Amino acid sequence: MKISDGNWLIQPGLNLIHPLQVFEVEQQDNEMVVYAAPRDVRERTWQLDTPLFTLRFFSPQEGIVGVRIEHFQGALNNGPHYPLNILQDVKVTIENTERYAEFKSGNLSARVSKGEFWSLDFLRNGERITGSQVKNNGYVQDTNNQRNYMFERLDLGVGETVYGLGERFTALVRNGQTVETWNRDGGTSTEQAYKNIPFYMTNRGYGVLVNHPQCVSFEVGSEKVSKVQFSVESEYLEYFVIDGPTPKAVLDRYTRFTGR
Amino acid sequence: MKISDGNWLIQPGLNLIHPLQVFEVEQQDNEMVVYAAPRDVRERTWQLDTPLFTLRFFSPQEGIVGVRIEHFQGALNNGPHYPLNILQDVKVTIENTERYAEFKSGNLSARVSKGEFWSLDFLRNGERITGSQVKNNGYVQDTNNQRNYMFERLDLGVGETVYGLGERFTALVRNGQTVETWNRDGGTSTEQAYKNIPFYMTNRGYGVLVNHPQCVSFEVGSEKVSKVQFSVESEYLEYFVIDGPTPKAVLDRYTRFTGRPALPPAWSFGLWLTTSFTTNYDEATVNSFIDGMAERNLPLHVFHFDCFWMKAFQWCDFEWDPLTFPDPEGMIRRLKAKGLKICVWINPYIGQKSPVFKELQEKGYLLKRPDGSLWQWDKWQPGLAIYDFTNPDACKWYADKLKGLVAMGVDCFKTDFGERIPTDVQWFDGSDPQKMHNHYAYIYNELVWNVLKDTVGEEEAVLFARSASVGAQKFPVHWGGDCYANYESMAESLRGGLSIGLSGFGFWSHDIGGFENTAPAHVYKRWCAFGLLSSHSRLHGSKSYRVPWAYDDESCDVVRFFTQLKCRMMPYLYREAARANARGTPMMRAMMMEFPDDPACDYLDRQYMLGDNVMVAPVFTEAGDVQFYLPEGRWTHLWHNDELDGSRWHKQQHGFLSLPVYVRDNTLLALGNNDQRPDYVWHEGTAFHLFNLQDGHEAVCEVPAADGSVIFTLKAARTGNTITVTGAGEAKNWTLCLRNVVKVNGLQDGSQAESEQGLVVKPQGNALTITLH
Amino acid sequence: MKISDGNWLIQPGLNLIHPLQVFEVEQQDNEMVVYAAPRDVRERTWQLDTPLFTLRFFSPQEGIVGVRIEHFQGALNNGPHYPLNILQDVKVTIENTERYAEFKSGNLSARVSKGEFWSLDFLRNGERITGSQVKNNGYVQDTNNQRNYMFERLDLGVGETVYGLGERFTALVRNGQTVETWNRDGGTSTEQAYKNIPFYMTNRGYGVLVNHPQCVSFEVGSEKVSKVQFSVESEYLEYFVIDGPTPKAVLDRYTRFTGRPALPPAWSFGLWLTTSFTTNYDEATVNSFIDGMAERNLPLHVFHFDCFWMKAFQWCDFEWDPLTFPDPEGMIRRLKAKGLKICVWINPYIGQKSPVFKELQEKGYLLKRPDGSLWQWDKWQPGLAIYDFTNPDACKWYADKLKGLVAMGVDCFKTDFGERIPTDVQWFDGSDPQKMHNHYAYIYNELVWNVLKDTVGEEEAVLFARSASVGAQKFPVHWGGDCYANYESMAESLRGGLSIGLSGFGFWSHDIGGFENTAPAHVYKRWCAFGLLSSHSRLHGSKSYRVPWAYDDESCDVVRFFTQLKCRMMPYLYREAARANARGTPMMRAMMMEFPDDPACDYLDRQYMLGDNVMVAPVFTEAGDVQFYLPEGRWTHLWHNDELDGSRWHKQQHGFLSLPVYVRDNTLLALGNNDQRPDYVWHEGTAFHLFNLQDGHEAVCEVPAADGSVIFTLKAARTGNTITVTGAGEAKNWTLCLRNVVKVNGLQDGSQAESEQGLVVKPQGNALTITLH
Repeated sequence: MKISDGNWLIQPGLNLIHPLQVFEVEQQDNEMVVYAAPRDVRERTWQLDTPLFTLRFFSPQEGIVGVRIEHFQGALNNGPHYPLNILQDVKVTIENTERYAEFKSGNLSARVSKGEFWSLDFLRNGERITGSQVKNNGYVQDTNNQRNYMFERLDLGVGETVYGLGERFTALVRNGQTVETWNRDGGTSTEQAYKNIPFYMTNRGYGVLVNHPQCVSFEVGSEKVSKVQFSVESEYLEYFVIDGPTPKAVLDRYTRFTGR
Repeated sequence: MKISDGNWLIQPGLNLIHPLQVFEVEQQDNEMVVYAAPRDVRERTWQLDTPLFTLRFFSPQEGIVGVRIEHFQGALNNGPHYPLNILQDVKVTIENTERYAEFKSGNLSARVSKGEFWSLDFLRNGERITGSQVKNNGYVQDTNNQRNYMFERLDLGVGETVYGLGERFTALVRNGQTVETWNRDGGTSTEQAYKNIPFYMTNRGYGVLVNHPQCVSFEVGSEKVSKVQFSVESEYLEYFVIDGPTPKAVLDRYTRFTGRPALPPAWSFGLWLTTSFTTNYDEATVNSFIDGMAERNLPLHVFHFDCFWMKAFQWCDFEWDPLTFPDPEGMIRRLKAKGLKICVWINPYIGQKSPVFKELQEKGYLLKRPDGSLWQWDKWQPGLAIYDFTNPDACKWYADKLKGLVAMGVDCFKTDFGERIPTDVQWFDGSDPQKMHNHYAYIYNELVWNVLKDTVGEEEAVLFARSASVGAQKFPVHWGGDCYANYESMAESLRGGLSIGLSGFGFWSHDIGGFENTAPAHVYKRWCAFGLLSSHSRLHGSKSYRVPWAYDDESCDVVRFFTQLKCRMMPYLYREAARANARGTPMMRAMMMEFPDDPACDYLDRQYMLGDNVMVAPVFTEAGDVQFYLPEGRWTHLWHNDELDGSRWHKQQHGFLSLPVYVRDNTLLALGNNDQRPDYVWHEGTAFHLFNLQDGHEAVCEVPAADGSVIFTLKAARTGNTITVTGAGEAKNWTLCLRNVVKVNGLQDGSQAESEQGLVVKPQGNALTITLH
Repeated sequence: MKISDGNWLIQPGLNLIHPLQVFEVEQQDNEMVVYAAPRDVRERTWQLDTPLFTLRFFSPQEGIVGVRIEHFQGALNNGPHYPLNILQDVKVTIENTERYAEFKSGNLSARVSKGEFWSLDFLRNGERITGSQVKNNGYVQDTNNQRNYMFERLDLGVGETVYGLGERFTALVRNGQTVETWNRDGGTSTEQAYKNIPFYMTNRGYGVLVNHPQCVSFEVGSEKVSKVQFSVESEYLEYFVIDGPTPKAVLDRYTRFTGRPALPPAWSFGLWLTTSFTTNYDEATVNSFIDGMAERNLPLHVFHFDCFWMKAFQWCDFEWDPLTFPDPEGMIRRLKAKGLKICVWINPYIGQKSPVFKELQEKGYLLKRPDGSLWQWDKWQPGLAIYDFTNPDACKWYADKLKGLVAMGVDCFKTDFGERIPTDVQWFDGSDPQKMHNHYAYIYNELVWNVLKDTVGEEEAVLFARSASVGAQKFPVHWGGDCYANYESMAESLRGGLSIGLSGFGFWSHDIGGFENTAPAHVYKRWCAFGLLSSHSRLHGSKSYRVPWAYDDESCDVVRFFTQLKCRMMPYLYREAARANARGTPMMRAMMMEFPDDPACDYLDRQYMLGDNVMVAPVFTEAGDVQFYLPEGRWTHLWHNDELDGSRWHKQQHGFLSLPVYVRDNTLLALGNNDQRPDYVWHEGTAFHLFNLQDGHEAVCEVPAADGSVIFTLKAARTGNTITVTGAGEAKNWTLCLRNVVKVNGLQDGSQAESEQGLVVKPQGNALTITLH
């Protein structure tokens, strides 16, 4: 789903807001909540007449970090939900310092930078395997059709190739392709797939599950060439980063999480 | 809403039908029904394939005539409706003649002409005060948007000016304007209004209330230059014409009809001071201000905690910010011990970030859309939702938070917001969303009022309310909202205040020195004078503090002078306050309401009567030039004691410790002996002041008890050169000052002493006769 | 047009950009150009990918500053344009400094603040009289309709009221009202106007013309309460600030700039009588009226033939109905031999039934649609088409027809209609249809006026014109259109006439007795007094005759009395009319224009000044009750000779031969000795009248010749109890009444006789001195 129009502009009729500044961090047992403003809210005068994102970091399994980014909590949100194996007591570490809010499960953490330069990073023993740069996630208000979406873009590094997203018949490596995760009867000869799964993995040894059984619209280095973009029509976005650090070890965690 | 297109044409796609011929009249016990055809139907061949209007005339109160004109009765007509006081038993006359069908209540009748020349006339003792000419009412079928409307246009005579319609900030006199009665959060500088009332009145001594809580579209000489047109999206139209025949008499009936302003506690009349809004504040800022006032001998009676008593983005979840205010109860106790009353900011919305939001969503206490999801937007707070006050459990929950704060020492509430209520929703009780928009402000304020009534008691209940709707005058103190720190906005605030009093509200405050922006000292000084000469006086700001020393030293002298003054005028002021409760006569009165026969007062909007006897003209310039008109009589400055002849305009210049504050002649005025506080024994130590008693006149002065009743009545009657002073009731240790009278021939039953304002007389044995030189 | 949604929000679908920071200031000879960014562009990184406004300040006349704010310059910007008088060599000053860019003409300057805090201020010798605050001007992109606009809001101070905007019939003072300048045929009873002019002035002594002939949407304190907002569908906005500092000086520059009222011939100041509209008339009816006037000794000067001088449904074809008017030339000679001038109705449309329509269609002289077919509808005439006055041959054809009527004895034309000009059309000259709509009224009246100028001569040219646009004031007599026969409509007409004089027009008439409906005698009688104390006086109606005997016997006396009076006032009146031509000072002046320093005059709209010296207050009630305000001075009733102290309101009762007509003090007024006609030798038999000459004052009276130049000046100067009287120029057999002065001490160079009005002096020897007792 096209959101930007090149580097400089945005698709006509789209109003974007982004999480840009940590306003508050709150540890809720073994989950970390980050409240994040779409503008500078350091002064009281700006602490009103603004949207606000609520981000929740949690861990359903060792070495999987779940990220929920949320706009309005008042929407309906009915099932079904994916058949996920979720533990309530995975051992995690939460570090809330002046500079960072870091949530860690096994060797994998999510870290949000406080202050002027927002950053969301996923680290494997303190080395960055991917992340979301400022303004690369948030809420899309589509003024043409009155629809609203949440979206993320996770970085791709040099030489990083993307695989999966179900049983597809286009080129094996996904970089360059758009994919809609929506089951169709289209044979084996087109971009359509009978068997869609909103999970991908890379040759950098992590994987990601976008936690949304509706259509998820993936722009796999097809909109921003060095990022995997996903968007979904929803008041919240939830996705899981799944550590490896090999493809086999990602699949091990992914099938522990979703079914053997 | 535009209906005609000039004199000759109709707006494209509008089809109109009007009542044009009386077909039948029927008296139904104490009501009159006129069936009216939109065409000639004398012949049976035309007594079919035509619409018919049904007009019903009735009286809910003496001298109020109700007019209900209906097209289809089959519409849903859901509530809420206005909290009207309707009597079943009002005595009326109905005459159904050959020529006319006539419905009369008190001095006021509605007459419809039968036969070829239809006419709907409103008569006072058989004289036409207004009315609807043929084709000036009826049904509009709007073929462009598939909506249907009922409308009326009531005539305006030569020199007839229109007032009211709520707290509005445009030109005082409404002739020329379009007004939509629809509450909005639009500031004080636009045509929008937080406080809409579909009631207007004219200088001809009648009012009219258009009995529709949804949006009424008034074209006040703005479509048809000599009629007030009103239209409403509805299958019926209902309105009340309310007889006077003075503005005060109109208001008396209107507030009998829709609700009397409650008498606020004497203490509310003192000086209020606020934290200000997005400024910084904790216990020590607060104490720093209370002490800063006391150090400077600046009386202070009420302190207000604004929005940041709660955690940001969690507004109106009622939880004290624990890092700013670690011990709320203790803090209130300390602040109250130095004699202060405490107010805290509240509103009827809540932001998603509050832990309490999820509680409220689970319980179904928040306003939902038709599909069952929450109504939410990002204005004011993120994921903001609205308390559904149609849900009885929701009301109890919110009322319980309030009882919670009261129990802890909170005396009163600023009921902010309440205007941007959405219509694309489903209320708990299934009300019509179009009527709920405005009625919400009433339900909200009523609930808060009732908490105070049930805890601190009725006599102690007071609010500081931003929005209002018909009936809300019962839950007093309304303030003029988010004004700016300059003279034009000071002026517009005043038009707002004059207007709200013309729409049924007895008490009115505004933000001294302006809410938004920081006033130059000179503006702050002028506004203080105005502020402390209004029913309620509050120092409050958006981005900066309103302590006088934030401006300059002289500012403290201004605050002290006029705070002292106001405390001293309390025996007069509180008696004028009982009148608002009794008669709906506002304390701050437009010149035309106090002097309705004087053609020079029609347009005055930069000056006012503060109660019956004192004219105040705030100074809206730095240099202090001010022009003001004085009605007939010889007026006396309240403290300068200089005199002016009236029936003319005057021009003066005043420093910051001064402004025109003139007393009418034939006036007897009670000042008090406490200049520190507004709530005291007014009937003890009282100093009376007699101003220019004319041969054959009586000046009467009623000093009130704490509950507003008259405890003591002093009268001074002049007959020749003899003035007989008679007291009645309870008063101790009082004096009487003959203003501008240096020497006297004789005195009976009192001693005299000289002062630079005039002779001071102390009574001893009652008769007190003073024979002038 | 609504831009903001209250103080905080903007209308949905609107995107706005404002000049917020000066980027560069460039002086271009006598013009100052400011480039202004819609955001901070102090840094190169922000000097791209942004809109930029270009503001150009220039001066077409001394004390007029032009302000042109542009967005894109590549729009077509086709004419027509207003007929502005633009000088190239006005002495200006341009100062470009660190803090300010300032452009000055005469006493008026525009000043832009550089740096962080944008401001546009209009200064009069360095004091702010108005201006534009940041974000109160710019570009509106309406994404709902894809229309684009330019806007401005100019500040209003405390107590500043707004007037003008054309002949409008709503409240006189504009505050609170929306006005769109778009000519319409709407009658006199609505917000619509036949004569729109996007020029307003205020009681602060400046005016503003918004230089756009297409619709200008004004919100006069109706969106922002302390601002006049004007917006226009354009890529640039241009407006002129016009210095005073008094209303009359504003109007002097305004009319120098857009056109001086021409000086009508003296005869047009007489009484006009009409055929009426849809009554019957042939030659016999016309003569019966005219002889009926003569028999009752009612002078009559002009006779008007309305629409049915032509055949029904052929209107605008200039052919005399041969069955109603078999010998037009011969009829007209007879009328002229009875002392009459002749006017006939015309308009700029033609119905399809006329044998002439086909000739005009074949020649291409009618307004066409873009496909080439004729624009037609059935309003007014069946298959009506419009003469396309951008086609030079069509102008000639219509001008030749009019020359034909003049050659037949017609003296002037009633230029009716001209307002409903459609925009879905292609003009012959390729004009912007949005600009032609209003400008058509100007081109139309110009063509007719030029015909008169080229036949009867400029000095003889007069019209009776219904519509108007900027500059059409050069083509006098404008009449107020289709009013109703009731007091409310009489009052609304007066508001229109006061407004038109406030908008640059010097002369103004209205239908005595109302147009539509038949006035009860009382109404007709009051209106007769009003019409004959207006610059131009015409008896005209829709469905009934307007001859006085048709109302009652007394109506004949009223017409007689007031016609005689007006003819006797001509020496005074014609001089005041010269003042309209020379300075654009209208004859009928709002109280506020004549007494700009009097705060009691701001809203006065039921009375007026007729010339410099006489206040007239029409009576608007059957019983004859009237209230009016008199400014400072001792005033004397023109014929009752009773005196009143000024600077206050008065209440009186007048019978039908009377109304308040009051002459200010220190006045020397000339009355003529012919009460049968307006056009006579004013300077012979002149009866001068001196009213309350105060010690230290001089009174001056200038008697005009027929061409408006002064032929004689008389002065009376009082030093102690000595009044010296000196006359200069040409005058014979004149006299001097010392009003309300029964007895003098002494008289040098004169004889003295008695009168009811006071001592009457006849001079001889000249030096003429009088000593008071």
